[PDB]
Amino acid sequence: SDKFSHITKDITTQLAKFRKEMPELMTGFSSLAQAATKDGALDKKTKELIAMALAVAKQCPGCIGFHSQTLVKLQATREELLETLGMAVYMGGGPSLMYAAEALEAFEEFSK
Amino acid sequence: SDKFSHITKDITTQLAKFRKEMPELMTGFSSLAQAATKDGALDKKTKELIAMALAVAKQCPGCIGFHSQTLVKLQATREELLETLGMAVYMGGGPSLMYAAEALEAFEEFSK
Amino acid sequence: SDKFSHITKDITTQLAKFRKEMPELMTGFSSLAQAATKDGALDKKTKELIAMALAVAKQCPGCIGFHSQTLVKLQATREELLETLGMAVYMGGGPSLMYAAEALEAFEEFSK
Amino acid sequence: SDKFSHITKDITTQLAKFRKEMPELMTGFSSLAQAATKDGALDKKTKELIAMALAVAKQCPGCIGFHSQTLVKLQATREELLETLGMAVYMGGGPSLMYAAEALEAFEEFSK
Amino acid sequence: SDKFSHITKDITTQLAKFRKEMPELMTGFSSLAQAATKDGALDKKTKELIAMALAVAKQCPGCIGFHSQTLVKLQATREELLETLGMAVYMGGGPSLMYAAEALEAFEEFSK
Amino acid sequence: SDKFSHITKDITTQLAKFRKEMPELMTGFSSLAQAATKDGALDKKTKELIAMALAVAKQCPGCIGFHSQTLVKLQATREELLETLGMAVYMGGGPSLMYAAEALEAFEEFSK
Ligand code: NA
Ligand code: NA
Ligand code: NA
Ligand code: NA
Ligand code: NA
Ligand code: NA
Ligand code: NA
Ligand code: NA
Ligand code: NA
Repeated sequence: SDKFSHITKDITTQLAKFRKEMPELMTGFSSLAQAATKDGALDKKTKELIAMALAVAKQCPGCIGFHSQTLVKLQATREELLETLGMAVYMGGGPSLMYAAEALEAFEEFSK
Repeated sequence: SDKFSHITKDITTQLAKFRKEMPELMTGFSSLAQAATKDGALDKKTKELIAMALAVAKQCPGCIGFHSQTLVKLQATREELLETLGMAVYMGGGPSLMYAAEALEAFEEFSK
Repeated sequence: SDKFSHITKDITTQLAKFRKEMPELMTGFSSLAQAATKDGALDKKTKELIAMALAVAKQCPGCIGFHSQTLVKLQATREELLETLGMAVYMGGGPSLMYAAEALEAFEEFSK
Repeated sequence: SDKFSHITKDITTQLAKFRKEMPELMTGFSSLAQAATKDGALDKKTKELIAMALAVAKQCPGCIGFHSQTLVKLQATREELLETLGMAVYMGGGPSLMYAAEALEAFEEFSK
Repeated sequence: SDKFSHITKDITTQLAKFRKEMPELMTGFSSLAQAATKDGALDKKTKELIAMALAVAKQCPGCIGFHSQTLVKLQATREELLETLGMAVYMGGGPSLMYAAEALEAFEEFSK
Repeated sequence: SDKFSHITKDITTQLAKFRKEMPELMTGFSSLAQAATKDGALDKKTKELIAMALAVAKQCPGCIGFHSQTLVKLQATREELLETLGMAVYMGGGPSLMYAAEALEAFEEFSK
């Protein structure tokens, strides 16, 4: 019931080490991430929906964890999430359907 | 200068046979594709931006070709494309940058 | 000892939600899946062996779960499974060997 | 019309050097390949159909080229190929369809 | 606290079955692996750092497990590991950062 | 004989636009790339050998092109390249062999 909470927490504790021990690298990465996700022609929620689809296509539970968490914070609706997942399924078939299930689980977990 | 026109045309020629010879499979596929891309909580343009990011992440010149063509049809702006490519680069690093290049080329080609 | 039983059960509960909330999409997907796996020039067991190899190549525990379960139901032998896995290893190297191990574990789990 | 002939020939030219300069590696590889593809519980044609599905899932024109050539040698039927491509599409969605196109083209090319 | 110990142990028990039941295949694979990793122009530690980067790029917990274990045995430093991981992040973006976190966790686990 | 020269030049032409139109993103990216590839516990040549293995594993002709060019600049030996390709083949099987072919071709092209 706290599967993705644990995944994201555990990754975050390792990432704190990276930020201390590879500070130039992580500063560069942070700049990339912030530039990619900032408000622009596409708003932040829309970019995070794009991120969620990518997370599912890349079959990465950590990404699914963090971006579903962010989507809840950005107040994405369940319907907006499902429709993003549908795009991943169309462009990934069976395996993306499996990770779409995980993304729904993550989103529901972080939704309370 | 006709690079992605030729890529998409050549794929379409092969798929024309596949569609007729595997009609149950491909009516299944087309219905999945239509269901995924239809207007809903997300509009069609937004879903095609998601498709473009996925095409780049999948490193697939054919997908990039078809979805760039569709983005032009849906009148996505250059800036909307750029920002969705930005998300692919954040989630894919160096290799995604190589296919962001292809997406920009394809988009420009189909924009005339 | 019930690792893959739990994986598949958990995915199935999310998929029931998808079937209710994205019924056109899941109907389309179901049609695709049924057309792909139905008896033809290749029998159903052979297509599921193909699916198992793909599941291993795609490194997807959910797919490995469901298709190993189906292989047992279709009465695939252990030798037929291993030889399919061998093909994945030849075309995937080290990482596919890791997921081949998981596929054997799944198959043995569902075999009683 | 000689597309996959040239792709495979060009790869073979490069690999000819690699095989002589990394002979321990490549005798290791060839023995793995032979062991994987040998007749067993699954016959050779069936294993090459599995290889074709994997080649498509790996989105690799070179693999698609070589394995289509081998399928013709093993006298796989067009319908057997179509059904294995069907499985790749079910497990890969849109992007796999782009490489199913290439597999059909390659198979036709080597069929004369 | 013994996550990767369990992953590698469990894979190893299945691999013992493969070695008995597909002895030609596993002999071939073993030859490939030994030729790839043996001392040469690049020493063994350097090749294992290459393996670790590949394991992260391929998002394979099993590979991450075994190669981090080998790196400790080869007395790779923590700094050598982090810098390898940094290369994976540069060429993988967000998702490789997630698996880099897992690789650090694995390395620390096997380091005592 | 100018294959990878043209590939890299063509990508660079597209990216020249991308860099100016997404300057926050791409200054972020360049700083990440520089931070990742800088001399440290691993020297620059070693990191570029890691990058080459990753490029091959990602099956990306563009990456293979750019990183082969850089390897020549860093005066990597042919044998150092061969051994890093060996690692990619061990971790990728048949498909990686197809891109090892491309890496050898690119390296030879940029070596003159
Ligand atoms: Na640093
Ligand atoms: Na599936
Ligand atoms: Na790169
Ligand atoms: Na629907
Ligand atoms: Na491995
Ligand atoms: Na597509
Ligand atoms: Na054997
Ligand atoms: Na991410
Ligand atoms: Na192959």
